[PDB]
Amino acid sequence: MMVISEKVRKALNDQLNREIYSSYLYLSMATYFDAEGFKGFAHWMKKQAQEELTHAMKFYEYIYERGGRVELEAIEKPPSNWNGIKDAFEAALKHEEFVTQSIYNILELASEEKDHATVSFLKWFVDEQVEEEDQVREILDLLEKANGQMSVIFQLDRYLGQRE
Amino acid sequence: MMVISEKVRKALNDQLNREIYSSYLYLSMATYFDAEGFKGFAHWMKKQAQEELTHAMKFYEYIYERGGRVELEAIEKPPSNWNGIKDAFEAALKHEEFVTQSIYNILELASEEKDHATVSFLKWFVDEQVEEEDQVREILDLLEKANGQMSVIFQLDRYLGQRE
Amino acid sequence: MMVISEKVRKALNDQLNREIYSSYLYLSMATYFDAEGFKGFAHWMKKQAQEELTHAMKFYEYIYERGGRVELEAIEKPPSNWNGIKDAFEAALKHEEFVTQSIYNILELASEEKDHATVSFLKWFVDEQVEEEDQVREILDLLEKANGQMSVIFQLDRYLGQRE
Amino acid sequence: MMVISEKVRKALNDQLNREIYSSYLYLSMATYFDAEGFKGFAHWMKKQAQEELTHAMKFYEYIYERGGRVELEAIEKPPSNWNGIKDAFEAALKHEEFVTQSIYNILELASEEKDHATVSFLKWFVDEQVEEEDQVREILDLLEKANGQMSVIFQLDRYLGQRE
Amino acid sequence: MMVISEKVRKALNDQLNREIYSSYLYLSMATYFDAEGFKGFAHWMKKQAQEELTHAMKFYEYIYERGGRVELEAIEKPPSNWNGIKDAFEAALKHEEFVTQSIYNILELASEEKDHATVSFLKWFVDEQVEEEDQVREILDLLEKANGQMSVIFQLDRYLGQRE
Amino acid sequence: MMVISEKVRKALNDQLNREIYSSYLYLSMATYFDAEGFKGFAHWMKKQAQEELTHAMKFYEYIYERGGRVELEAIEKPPSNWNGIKDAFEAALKHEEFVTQSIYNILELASEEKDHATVSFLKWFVDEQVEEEDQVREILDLLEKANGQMSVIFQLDRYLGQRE
Ligand SMILES: [Fe+3]
Ligand SMILES: [Fe+3]
Ligand SMILES: [Fe+3]
Ligand SMILES: [Fe+3]
Ligand SMILES: [Fe+3]
Ligand SMILES: [Fe+3]
Repeated sequence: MMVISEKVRKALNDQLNREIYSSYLYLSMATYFDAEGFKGFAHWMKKQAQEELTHAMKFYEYIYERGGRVELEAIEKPPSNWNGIKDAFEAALKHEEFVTQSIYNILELASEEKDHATVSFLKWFVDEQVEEEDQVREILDLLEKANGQMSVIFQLDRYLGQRE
Repeated sequence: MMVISEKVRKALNDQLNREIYSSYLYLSMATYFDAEGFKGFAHWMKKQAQEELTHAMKFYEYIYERGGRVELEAIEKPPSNWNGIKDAFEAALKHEEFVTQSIYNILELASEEKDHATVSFLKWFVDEQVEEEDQVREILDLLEKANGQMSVIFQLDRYLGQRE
Repeated sequence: MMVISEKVRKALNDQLNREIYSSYLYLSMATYFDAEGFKGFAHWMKKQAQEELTHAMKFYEYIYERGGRVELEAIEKPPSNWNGIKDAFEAALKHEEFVTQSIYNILELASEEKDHATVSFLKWFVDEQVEEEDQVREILDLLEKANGQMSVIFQLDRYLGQRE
Repeated sequence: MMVISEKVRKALNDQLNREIYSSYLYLSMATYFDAEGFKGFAHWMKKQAQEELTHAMKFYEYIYERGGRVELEAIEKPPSNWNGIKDAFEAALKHEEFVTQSIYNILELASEEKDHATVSFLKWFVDEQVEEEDQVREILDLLEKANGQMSVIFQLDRYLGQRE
Repeated sequence: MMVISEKVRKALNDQLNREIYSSYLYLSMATYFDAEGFKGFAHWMKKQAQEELTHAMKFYEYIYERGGRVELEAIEKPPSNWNGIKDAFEAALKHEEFVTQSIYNILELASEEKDHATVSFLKWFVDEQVEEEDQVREILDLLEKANGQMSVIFQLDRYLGQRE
Repeated sequence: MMVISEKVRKALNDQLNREIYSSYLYLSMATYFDAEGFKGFAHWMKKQAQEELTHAMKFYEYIYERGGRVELEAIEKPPSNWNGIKDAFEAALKHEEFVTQSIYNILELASEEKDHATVSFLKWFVDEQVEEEDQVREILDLLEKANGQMSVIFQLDRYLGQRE
């Protein structure tokens, strides 16, 4: 039997599908960067795409642990182009902030229903989001300082390309 | 410059998107097996999904290697209910044979264009598809013999759950 | 001096005595499985009883850490017979869900008094209960599928008898 | 089929229930010592409680080896306060002497019925009780010599707190 | 941009400054124990001072992770004398209990604002405060028993002198 | 009995308090660097803060060795903002030169009193100050040759961020 409410299960399943899209978005960002000749930034992006899939799978497994099931939905076509390296990371930041609020919304729902199990489950993602958001801010800081000097982009492309 | 034709690039890009769908389909099968309580079968499908992403990425990197660009498209909602275990693996077989034929179509397009580089590149996938098809046929034969007997199905689930 | 309220101390002390009873219940189930000749299912229950004792001792030590004292109460006689293996596990699931509600009630009490220390301490048990319920549900679902088939029950007894 | 008589089975099951009570009593002594701030003496009592459970389980397994079954009974509420350290260890000594006589009584019953298997089984307990009683008498001797001197009691608490 | 509200940033920054003062208060207790010839108690306080700096640095880094900034404020002159060993440790407990309440107030502010990230972040401190308080209470219990007997105070000085 | 003069004790205690302020000043410089997004310069400043505390503790311990006592004083609020990276390191150099003269004044005081123990003790700090001043001058040299070029400033930030 399912021990989560249908509302909570729906919220969790919706969030699973959002992490799938997050993954796919970051893959397309990789497509952009590769097309611009920045293999390091693209490498970063491929690595992030994989990280998002681990988030999806954490939701996946918790749904089953509470006796629900997952239903996968259509994935929307992401953007494939950005107006420059900074434009893409600003998009990444705004996406991650949106994911954080989505998670927050599930937390508040669960808390309202006195579903302490789901509330506790979500702590991990609250904490991870802090780091996801921070990593993109740091990159934007470094890009802001670089002011388009290939010299610096070459080392910072190199640097993000050493990820993992 | 791009040194594949736009027709070939499009064919390869379409197949990249097909492999992403394959990955998602196998994940959907995993959602089914997990809902039905077969974690071994679900495990096998999760590994298979991961494998399909590696195929997608081989297409990805070849496209850039020949000067082209990748454009990610919408992914269709996969089916989530099968009549039973054997029906889900039968659908997997059918899907792999469809992918094989998709690959054959690119290969024939490339040989027509004398794009020997792309022809040589696809050989890996022709060979890999033979193995992919064979693995599912083997499971199907076991499941035909089990003839719905739970005791045998349980053994198969445990064995497929050992997939590395 | 005691830094928890007497209301929260009593709630914690009550839960400690409930975890002792849990332990005893599982030992009782081991008596039943051993009477029926299922040494592997009995082993599992013995290990489960020991696990419940570690939960009791976690409450014990937290009560003292907040300046309170533990008072052990009488332990009720558990049932000692069930209507087969599946019935025993059904009872075990109902007991665990009852334990989860008991933890929830303490959590809600402590929250209402702003006893953040106790709220935080109780997170571990919320998370543990998710796993405990899930382990029983997994066993039940296997048993549902087995439909009393002795070959499947033998293999399950062997597997549960491996529990560390 | 049960090879022990119902009378010997009842005596063995009674004694298993008595050993469970012994465990619970020593845990209660630990609650007292922890309340008084003697964590070493409390640790000694927790280890003793664990030891008593091993005794219960030795009775358990022999009952099943002879084709009988265990029925767990309610556990009486133990005392939770003593007049001082000596008072608590004196209560432990008295309890152990009572357990020794309880085992003697089973031995005498088994011997009257010519149940040589059960007589032989009980030798381990006769021997173990010698050591159990001696251990408490040793501690009492040292407490008698300490005569309320805290330098000496600190050392004793520390030592008993190293019990493996 | 700063993710945290200015009210929450202020609260966290004020606490960082409180933890710096805690550090310095414990160094001051070391200066007292060193003046009294208790190098072990002084060692303990030097270790506790170092621990409080790790706390401050945890706030520090969280503030920057949320896009805020730290401002270091003047540090008040701590007391430099106590009326005896117990007196100093009683002052340490009162201080720690004040620190716990300060933390609780941040947590309640953050919860009111639905700043789930900061609420989550503070759990570590709620748990750590339980242990900080407990360790000083334990010391105070021992000192109470020692009751000014120098042979027992020597024992405790050597013990606390072994803090790593 | 104290075998340093009260004048020398007071000068040494003043200097211990000056080293504490040095520590705090470097932590404040770290707050600025972190606010400006230079985590490597911020790391170096944190490590510098820690080193200054080791200096304070060397004064601390010598004072106790000569039979004196340490009295901790209020610590002034440090500046938190500079006009750029070079401005901060110039302010660090100026501070260290001031600390050097502070040490020199104690040395001269101790010499006038024929306190050869204290003169000798202070030689360590004379030599260390030569090295602390050189450390900062080297960095200021590297910042001058960077000449505002971000490529180079990033190599220096990462490098100073390796400090152990
Ligand atoms: Fe994510
Ligand atoms: Fe494929
Ligand atoms: Fe439990
Ligand atoms: Fe015993
Ligand atoms: Fe602290
Ligand atoms: Fe210094």
